[PDB]
Amino acid sequence: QERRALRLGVNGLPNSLEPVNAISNVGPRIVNQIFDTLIARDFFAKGAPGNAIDLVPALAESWERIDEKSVRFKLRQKVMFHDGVELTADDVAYTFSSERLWGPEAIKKIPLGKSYSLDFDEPVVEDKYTVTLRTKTPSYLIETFVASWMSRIVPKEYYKKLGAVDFGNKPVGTGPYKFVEFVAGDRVVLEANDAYWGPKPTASKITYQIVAEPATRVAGLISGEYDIITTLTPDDIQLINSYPDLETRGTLIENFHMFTFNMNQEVFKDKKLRRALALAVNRPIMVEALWKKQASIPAGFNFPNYGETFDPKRKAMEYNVEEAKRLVKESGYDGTPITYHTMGNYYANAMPALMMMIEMWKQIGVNVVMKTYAPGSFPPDNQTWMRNWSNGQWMTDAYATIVPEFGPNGQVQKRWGWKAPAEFNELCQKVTVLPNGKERFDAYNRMRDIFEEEAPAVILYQPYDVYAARKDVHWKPVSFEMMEFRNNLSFG
Ligand SMILES: *O[C@@H]1[C@@H](O)[C@@H](O[C@]2(CO)O[C@H](CO)[C@@H](O)[C@@H]2O)O[C@H](CO)[C@H]1O
Repeated sequence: QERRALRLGVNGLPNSLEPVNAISNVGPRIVNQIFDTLIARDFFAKGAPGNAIDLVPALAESWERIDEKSVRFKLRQKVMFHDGVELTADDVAYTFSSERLWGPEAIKKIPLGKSYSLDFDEPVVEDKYTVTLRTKTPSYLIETFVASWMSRIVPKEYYKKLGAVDFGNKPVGTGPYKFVEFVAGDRVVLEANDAYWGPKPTASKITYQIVAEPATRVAGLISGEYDIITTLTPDDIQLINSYPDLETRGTLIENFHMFTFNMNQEVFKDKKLRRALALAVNRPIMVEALWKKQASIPAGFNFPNYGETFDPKRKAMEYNVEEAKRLVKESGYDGTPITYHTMGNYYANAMPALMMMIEMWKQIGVNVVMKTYAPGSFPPDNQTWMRNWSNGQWMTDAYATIVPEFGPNGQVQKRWGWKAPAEFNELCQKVTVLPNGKERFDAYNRMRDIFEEEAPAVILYQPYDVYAARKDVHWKPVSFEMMEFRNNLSFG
């Protein structure tokens, strides 16, 4: 009798298991198993229900902040990567290097590495088990960055030999499960790493099988094909819970769903029609109709996980149908249909939400039409106008995701053409280097106000992430877009 193999029915798969390129709603549930970070979040600290904020040692046994721009890490000794190579400071230095991650040479290998990274200087290797991470300018975000999904540790020699692309198809990490196979757009299979330095894996094997249609995914749990299924909606809860051997398990996660624009298109170069579309979205009626009250509507680009830079005083985002109609008229919009691209229901409630917004927009005089696209076939940028997206809020600080995504160095401005006000970009630079205080707090509030004025994206809500599982598979969700199995997976 060997350990049970775990069968997962998932909404989607990443195109690469290179851990930075796998950042998405579907990559972390896999790369969290293959790799470790220096510091890890313990969502279950002191009995919490999967939402604790505590950081604990992981690949680093201890660490110390030296000054405003450096942190020294002492590494756990005798940790082995899946191919046997011992983890050393040289691997950590390479993970956070100019070459691999944030320098100009990393642009083709990890396209978002520089824009999502801090203003890093080269790491300093002090000895085989001691490494210092540094920024060129002050950064009080080194610790939260190192605990995050940007900071999974890769093996220097193996990664350099294969290159980022081939490493992404045959990954080697220090994590509790090791790579077996990756069939693009179909499945990922991992196996127990019984040499793991931490809590030993409890499943013999893990299979991530794509089941893009949620109804088929629910039928596969009912029939006994899957142990756990992902990305359901609250409308599936009553049916699943009627089965005595199945149950749903859900939690609000530190992510928001949104829609955004290709601002290289003429109709979206100016803010007026973006604002008109934002002002016509009735979020509470969408939360009632599609989420059974379980989703949460934030007061702007502002979330409690930001800690000292969360503002609980902020007003709700605006809803004004009559001001929206007047903006449609002033924009010169001529009635032509505007497309909105969606990858089916990769996002829970994506197509039901869009159908509701299409009617809301018809009532303001804007004609929007759904265009679907297949997994791994994202349209050419110049064929897209509106599209859905999401952002995981990956730091204990407001820096992420407004600055990495929407800042002067980010993709919304550089790729998608948002001509941000100069004041917004000046504030992004200030919050990057400032320590917490009134100046920094007020700068984030001004950035949030400009974001709502400009509408380069429209925040909808934080999703209630719904899984379903067999009652004999013990596993709790966490408040983030990943699955955790360390000390959180057992059978019987
Ligand atoms: O939020 C998703 C984005 O991260 C991105 O995701 C994938 C995941 O591997 O990343 C590549 C591009 O880096 C993309 O082709 C894959 O789907 O895009 C999707 C689709 O827009 C986002 O939903």
